[PDB]
Amino acid sequence: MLIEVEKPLPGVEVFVGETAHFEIELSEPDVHGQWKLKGQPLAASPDCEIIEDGKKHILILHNCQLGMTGEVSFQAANTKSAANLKVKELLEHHHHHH
Repeated sequence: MLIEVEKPLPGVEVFVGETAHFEIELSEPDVHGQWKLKGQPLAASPDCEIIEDGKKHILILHNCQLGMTGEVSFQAANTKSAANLKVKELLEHHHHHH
C-alpha cells in the first residue's frame, strides 16, 4: 500500500571532501526518487550523478565538506528518508607491522 524502504542507510561512511556513495532500496522499481542536500540547490547537480539500476538508486556526491558529520535527505516516491553521514579525515599515515 505505502512505499517502504527495503535497504535504508543506518550509517554511511565517506571521505572528507572526496566521494559520497549512497545506495538504497524501495522494493518498487516501478517508481523513482530524488536526492536533496542542504549544500546543493536540487538533485542531479552538475557535480553529481544519479543512476537508477532496477529498483535501487545510487547518488555520487563530490566534495562533501559539511563538517564532523553531514545529514543527507532522500525522497523516494513521496517518502521521507534521512541518514547520518560520517566524514573521515584524509590521513596518509603508515601502518608498519613493527
